[PDB]
Amino acid sequence: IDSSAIASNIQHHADFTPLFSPEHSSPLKAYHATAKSVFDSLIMNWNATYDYYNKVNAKQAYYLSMEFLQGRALTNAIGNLELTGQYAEALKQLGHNLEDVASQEPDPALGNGGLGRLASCFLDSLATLNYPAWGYGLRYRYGLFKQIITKDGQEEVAENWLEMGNPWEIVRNDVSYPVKFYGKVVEGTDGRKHWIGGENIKAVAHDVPIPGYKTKTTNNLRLWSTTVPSQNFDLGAFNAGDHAKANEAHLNAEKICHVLYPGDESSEGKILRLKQQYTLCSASLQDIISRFESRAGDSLNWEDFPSKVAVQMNDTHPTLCIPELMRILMDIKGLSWNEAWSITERTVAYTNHTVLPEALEKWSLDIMQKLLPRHVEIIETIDEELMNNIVSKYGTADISLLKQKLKDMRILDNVDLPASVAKLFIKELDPFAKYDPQFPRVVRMANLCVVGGHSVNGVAEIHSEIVKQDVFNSFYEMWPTKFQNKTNGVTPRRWIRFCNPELSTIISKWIGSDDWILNTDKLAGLKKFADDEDLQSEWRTAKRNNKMKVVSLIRDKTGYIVSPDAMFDVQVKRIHEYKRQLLNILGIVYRYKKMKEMSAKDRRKSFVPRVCIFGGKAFATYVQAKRIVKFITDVAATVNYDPDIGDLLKVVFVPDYNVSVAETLIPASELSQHISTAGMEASGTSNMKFAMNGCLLIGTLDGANVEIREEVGEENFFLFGAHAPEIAGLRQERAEGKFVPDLRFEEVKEYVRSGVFGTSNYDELMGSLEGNEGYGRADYFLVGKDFPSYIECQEKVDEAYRDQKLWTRMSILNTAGSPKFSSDRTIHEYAKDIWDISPVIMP
Amino acid sequence: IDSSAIASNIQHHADFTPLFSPEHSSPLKAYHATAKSVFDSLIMNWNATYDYYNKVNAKQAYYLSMEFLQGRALTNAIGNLELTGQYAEALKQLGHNLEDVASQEPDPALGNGGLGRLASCFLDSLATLNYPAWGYGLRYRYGLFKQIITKDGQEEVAENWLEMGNPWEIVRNDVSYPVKFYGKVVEGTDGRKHWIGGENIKAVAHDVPIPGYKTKTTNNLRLWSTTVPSQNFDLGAFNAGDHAKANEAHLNAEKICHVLYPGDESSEGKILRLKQQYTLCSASLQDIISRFESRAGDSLNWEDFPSKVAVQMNDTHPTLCIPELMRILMDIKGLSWNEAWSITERTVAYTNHTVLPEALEKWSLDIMQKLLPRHVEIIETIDEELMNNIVSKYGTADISLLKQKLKDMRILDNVDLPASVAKLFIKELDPFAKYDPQFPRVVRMANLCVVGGHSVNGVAEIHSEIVKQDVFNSFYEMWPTKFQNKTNGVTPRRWIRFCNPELSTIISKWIGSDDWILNTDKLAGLKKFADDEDLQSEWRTAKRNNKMKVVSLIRDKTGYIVSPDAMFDVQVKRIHEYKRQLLNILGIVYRYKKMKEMSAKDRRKSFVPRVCIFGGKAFATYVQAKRIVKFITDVAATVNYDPDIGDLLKVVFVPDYNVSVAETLIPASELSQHISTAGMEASGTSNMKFAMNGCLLIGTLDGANVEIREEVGEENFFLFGAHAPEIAGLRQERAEGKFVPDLRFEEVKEYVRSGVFGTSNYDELMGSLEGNEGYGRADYFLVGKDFPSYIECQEKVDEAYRDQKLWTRMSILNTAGSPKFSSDRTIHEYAKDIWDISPVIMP
Ligand SMILES: C[C@H]1O[C@H](O[C@H]2[C@H](O)[C@@H](O)[C@@H](O[C@H]3[C@H](O)[C@@H](O)[C@@H](O)O[C@@H]3CO)O[C@@H]2CO)[C@H](O)[C@@H](O)[C@@H]1N[C@H]1C=C(CO)[C@@H](O)[C@H](O)[C@H]1O
Ligand SMILES: C[C@H]1O[C@H](O[C@H]2[C@H](O)[C@@H](O)[C@@H](O[C@H]3[C@H](O)[C@@H](O)[C@@H](O)O[C@@H]3CO)O[C@@H]2CO)[C@H](O)[C@@H](O)[C@@H]1N[C@H]1C=C(CO)[C@@H](O)[C@H](O)[C@H]1O
Ligand SMILES: *Cc1c(COP(=O)(O)O)cnc(C)c1O
Ligand SMILES: *Cc1c(COP(=O)(O)O)cnc(C)c1O
Ligand SMILES: OC[C@H]1O[C@H](O)[C@H](O)[C@@H](O)[C@@H]1O
Ligand SMILES: OC[C@H]1O[C@H](O)[C@H](O)[C@@H](O)[C@@H]1O
Repeated sequence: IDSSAIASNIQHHADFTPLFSPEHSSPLKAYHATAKSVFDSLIMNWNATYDYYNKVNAKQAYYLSMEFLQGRALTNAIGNLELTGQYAEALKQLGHNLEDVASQEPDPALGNGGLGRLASCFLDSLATLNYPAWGYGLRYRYGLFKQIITKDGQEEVAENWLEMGNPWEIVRNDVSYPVKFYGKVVEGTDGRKHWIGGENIKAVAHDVPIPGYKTKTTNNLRLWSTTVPSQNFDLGAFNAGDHAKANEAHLNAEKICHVLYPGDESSEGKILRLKQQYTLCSASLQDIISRFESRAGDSLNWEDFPSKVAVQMNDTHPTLCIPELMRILMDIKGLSWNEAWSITERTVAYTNHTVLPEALEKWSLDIMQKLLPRHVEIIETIDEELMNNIVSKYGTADISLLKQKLKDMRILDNVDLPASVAKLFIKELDPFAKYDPQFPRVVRMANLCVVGGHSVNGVAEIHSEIVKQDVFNSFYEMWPTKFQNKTNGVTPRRWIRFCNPELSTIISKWIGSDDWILNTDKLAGLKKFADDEDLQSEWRTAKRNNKMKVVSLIRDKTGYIVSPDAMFDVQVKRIHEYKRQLLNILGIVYRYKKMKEMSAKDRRKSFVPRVCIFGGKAFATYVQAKRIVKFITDVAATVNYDPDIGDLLKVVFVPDYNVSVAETLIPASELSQHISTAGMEASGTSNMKFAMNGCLLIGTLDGANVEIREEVGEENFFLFGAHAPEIAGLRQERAEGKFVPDLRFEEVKEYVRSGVFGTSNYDELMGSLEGNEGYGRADYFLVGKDFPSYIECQEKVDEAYRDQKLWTRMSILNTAGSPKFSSDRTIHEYAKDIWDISPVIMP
Repeated sequence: IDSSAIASNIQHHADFTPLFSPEHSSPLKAYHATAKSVFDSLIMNWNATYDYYNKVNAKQAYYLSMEFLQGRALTNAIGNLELTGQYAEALKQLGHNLEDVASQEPDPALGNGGLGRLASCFLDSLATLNYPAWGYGLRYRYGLFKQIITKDGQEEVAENWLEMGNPWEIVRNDVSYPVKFYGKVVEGTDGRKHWIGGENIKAVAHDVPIPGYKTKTTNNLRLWSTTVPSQNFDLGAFNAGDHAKANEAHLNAEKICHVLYPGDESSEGKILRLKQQYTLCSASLQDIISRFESRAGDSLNWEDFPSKVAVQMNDTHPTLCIPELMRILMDIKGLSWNEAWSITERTVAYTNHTVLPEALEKWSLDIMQKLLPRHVEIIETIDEELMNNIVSKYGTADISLLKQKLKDMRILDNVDLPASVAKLFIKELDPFAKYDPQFPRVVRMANLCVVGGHSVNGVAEIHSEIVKQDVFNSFYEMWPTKFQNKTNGVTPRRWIRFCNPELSTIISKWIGSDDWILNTDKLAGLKKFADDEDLQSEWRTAKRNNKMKVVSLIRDKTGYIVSPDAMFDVQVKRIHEYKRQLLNILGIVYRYKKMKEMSAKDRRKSFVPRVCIFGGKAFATYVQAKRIVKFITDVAATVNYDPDIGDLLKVVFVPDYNVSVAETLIPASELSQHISTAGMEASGTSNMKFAMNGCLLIGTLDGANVEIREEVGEENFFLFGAHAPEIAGLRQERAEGKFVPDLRFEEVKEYVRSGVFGTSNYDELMGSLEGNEGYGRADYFLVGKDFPSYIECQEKVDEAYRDQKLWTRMSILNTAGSPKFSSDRTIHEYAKDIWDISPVIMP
């Protein structure tokens, strides 16, 4: 397969699967054609993988998530096929430039943050390692939002990634499943339950092939798009004039796939958010059930189901899988409860990504009882069993103990106990065993996940322990063997090899192969070359060359002009008080103030030149987070155009941060910040990406930083701030008026309140770092406390950067210490210790 | 190009431009693949035709219509490419059957009745004869409606023809034009008018290639699909919960293409109906303007516009082209009024399809003034000129004369006259020259078409004369050279060659070539063979063989079982009191009654066995038309299951009549009915289709029947009923109580009122044939008057059918007399006498 033939197939797709006029000439047009030419390879390989999986009928794993941050497919598809050189030349022939063409591809708006990017990285590694595994998701039209930066801060625009269609998917019109909303349950002649009536939609399959690296294995991401058949369009309504009414039925179905994480401060938003989940679970399980059946054929035994199927619920969003699977087995296939439940408990597993026990999904029983009444019946039964198992394992004898065990583990909170358990609380019945209308009737989804899965895991050593000790303690006591750890990882193909080709050449030279891309353990061979002068020279050149593409990005996106000969200091993550963008910007503001009260000779002596880059999206409704992006932009306007500063310091907020932005930013980064309040982050995947590219980390002892620090070495990581255990106490200390801040912290607050950063003044923002008690005040995320520790830790970063021998030594040790954080070994662990699947290699 | 290669390309499209799972196996799946394989040929040819038209820059013709009844594309594409034999074999290889595959294609819901089917036939003939010509239309999603027959009569279901996408179109993403609604006009610095504000949508192009027969020429049907850019989606509205509000902007744009002829008894339906038209006109003219400019390049002279462009407004729906063209020339290109108007008058032309002067499109000025204010300004100016030209040509001297000329020709009725004309009516001003609020302010679109076009034509000799004498008399007096005739035609490739292959073989044998398909004049060589016994034998066999496919259709669609050894008597057209389905069914009911009051020996002696087939759609809101389909179905239920009748008589209502149904029905038809009240039909295209297939016509002296009768011979056409001139008098005779019906007509009415046809009784329906005066009563369409003439004319049809020598003799003379009714010569006439275009043959 040479470049001359690819050039023909690109031309062919431009003209014979066309989207534009023939005489029209666009980089974009070249993209859709090039996309389709690569896609031909994925189809061949996808069909081969599909067909051979059916033959072998091995256990298949299924990863359900509400997010898939897929990113641009072109550069990684071509890379994994190893046609990256020849496609480039094929495009020269046609008067195009691969890099330039690739940058016309829009980012699929199928995800948002870590949850989704993990999932996507997991799909790459599953394919690359020949594991039989699909992802199931939903096909979002507008996604979360396209972020634009005005002079008012952030604004939100709905995404346009499907406007011309997605070349990377295949519609499967034969694959349509019915999904039902509302309705009621009745008991038919045959003793069996039947869910009738309500509202009915159809989920249709849109497949996105996932090609593996140096393998024919091409796995799949099956994406549901909701609709209703044209016949549900009401002509009477339309011809009468009421055009919205005529379209109402279609809107109801279609809106399930409109927006990611739709705002739920309205009963109609909660119902939609809930329909999104049930749709994903139901459609996906119906499809999985169908595959099991067609493969098993005549010799069909449902006891084989969990040895042929593994479902993985990513976070609590897919919880409904549990009762839904029970629904189909009993109501549709005619299994008994115990036979169905045994299969369910062994099929399903749960991964938790939160460290806080009050960030776990809860739903009003009333809302759920209305929308999915059959599922509540089933949940009710599950909760009754759960409680009879707690009864067996503890009490009658000690009741107040039993009382505590039952609160912790119940799925339905503030509900009348079943007559069985209720007995044990008579005096008549204790207040505890009755519904109290003063509070809502709530369904706790995390608890239902733990009850329903055979395995529960966290995403970092520290976090998986918090999960056992704080979050699900009484459950761990009951079922200790459930609980596991699976530290996250990221694919080295997207996050080193293809986003950082310059570094990748350097790596393969000195290690003596490019095999590290696949077997990333062989990066450790770099430890010994850390001090070698020549390596250091190539390594600094590369970093510098990668920074020049960011100069183009900043120039292009913001308008600001920045020099690549500064430290590229990057904080890039969702805007939140707890992630503490505010801590970083206030630290920059401190250095700015010092520069201004210092002679132009001394400014150079005291501070290394920096380009401090922020990025990320603020939840639209989050007032304070949006004020924070506003504030940062204002600092940039003031700092960047100040004659006294020049190129000594620039502050930039890159808009619309996404996979494509990260791909340019990350390889160019020298310092990255991961400074969340200690014990608030569960893992963090960007941490791992940065280190792989030789970027140094400044951060707290929190999440993935803790293990990253172990692997790369404590000497090569800038640590600061309060540790997780110290936190609760520092806050209680604050509440009783005992916290007195550093004078330098009050200095900055007053210097911000001075009005130096525009007409905004921000007395309100600084007000969130003051007082001793109250929502949104009282410095809950310890910005003032960690401040002195932090700015002093930044002085150590300056002083290390002064010795580019030391800096680059540490840079190389970070790449050399990254092997542990490859999603490849994360997948192995999942495959071996949870799903119990094996790889399937086609001959 | 042999069948072995086509079989590969079909397989290729199934697997490499897929719509289904790979293991899935469907006739439907085979269709989408086969469609795409043929399409490869159309693309090649379309691009060649497109490119060569640009080189030659000849005058191009443009046919605007709100309807295109395209029909299934597969059988006609393959036919026109002459790959019809090899595609059939290519499909045998893959385990499929072309006929069976073809029948999986859905009918595009892009039209409805004659207006649209004419347009489509016109596009075939334009391509076949190498004329440079496009069609411009709109891309309807749900169309008019899918008709289903229940036991309640007709019901309407929205169509599903786009549910899996149209394989026969190409989206042209670079071709998008902005269209504006509401807004206001202001005069900018540069003396020029500027239309600002309002609502803005975009029309995107979806091209449908039109391949010609035995030519590479592939012309185009450009179809506009309305939308707005994703950014107009309101996330704030969506996240707040108001999901319809968030989607409102998209609904407004998208609904313009939802339904054909949306119900307009509501101000919101009228506004939509009006937006549909403006969108079609604006988008299309902007595109035409763009093509003229790019071709002309540097040497650009707008005086050349009408020698390089011809627009044809089909009916009054595209009238807005006139002021829209004026808008762009003056406001956008900077032409003066006279320079713009001269170009407009010579570019545009109008075809009229109505015989009634009160069936001509009128719009409220207020509604138009709100939606398109700039166009009303322009119309106002046009009407003022028009009136100053009437002033020149008539009056001041005779004023009451002038008064009459001004009523007849005004575009804006019930509006204050311009100060110029108003002068002439002082006493102060005459009531006539003032707005009278007692009546609406109306814009008469037909008059604006006549003022704005260089040519005005009817669609039949008789009708084109009515147009000159009754409808536009004062205009004919003023501009006699405007007025023309262009008798309709239908393509012989779709309506003989491809729908009736059995007859087509017979034709080519005896004429000694298949060249008649193209040069249809050579059907006249059949006159001499009309009596030859052998021809007659093959000819009757064919007709009989074609009737057996209708037996399958009836069995399949209705459930009824019918014998092909009866007379296939077909009335197939839109359900309307004026088309008089009621006259036909009451005539059948008369024969049924006679059969029942007659011995089983005599039933055979008196009547020939028949299968009487009805078809067509009733306007949903038309109460009486819907009662008529109901009544017919009830007669069928009673007649078809009556032991006394057996196979002597069957009545069938075939549901969902469309192009595909006509293609099976027409070639099987022996008698077809065209019995509209005399002088109510302008032409009729199905008339011409039937005769071409050797079907005999029973009809009134009305529309296309008059010329069909001339061509095939009066001896070979069953004529009955009152002539057009007699009508007005018969109605006035009715109003003054002088009409006394035939006793046999009162007999049937009472026999229907008897309750013999179910629990419905229909006293209401028969009530519409009674009284002397009043809306919906008084037998306005002369059913009772023409009845005796009609049933006696059916006795003559029976007696002719008895002698199958005579019947088949006349059948052959009908085919032999059809040459005049080929759309080919219709097109030549349009090309030569109106558009002034020439054919363009690529070397
Ligand atoms: C989810 C939420 O977490 C954080 O909220 C915490 C408050 O900051 C604390 O003050 C504390 O609340 C305590 C009361 O102040 C105290 O008087 C007593 O009644 O106990 C309360 C215990 O809750 O604890 C809160 C939660 O643990 C954080 O401040 C806040 O930003 C977080 N919510 C944001 C997230 C979203 C969604 O992305 C937005 O919708 C919210 O508006 C944001 O505020
Ligand atoms: C368009 C309409 O045409 C026909 O209507 C005619 C009436 O049948 C006549 O009675 C006559 O109306 C006259 C009054 O009865 C008389 O008292 C005097 O005031 O003069 C009147 C003059 O109009 O003339 C009418 C029009 O020339 C026909 O009966 C009717 O079916 C036709 N409309 C149908 C079409 C559609 C759209 O497809 C439906 O919306 C209507 O409901 C149908 O009725
Ligand atoms: C990797 C990645 C993230 C996750 O970063 P965290 O440190 O987990 O916040 C978010 N967004 C994008 C675009 C990414 O590539
Ligand atoms: C030709 C045709 C018509 C037009 O028939 P009229 O005699 O003009 O009513 C209507 N519908 C279909 C499907 C046709 O093919
Ligand atoms: O922000 C911390 C992130 O850590 C990891 O990426 C988790 O997988 C994700 O759920 C979480 O959001
Ligand atoms: O029904 C009579 C028909 O005659 C012809 O087909 C005309 O083109 C069409 O406008 C009209 O509807």
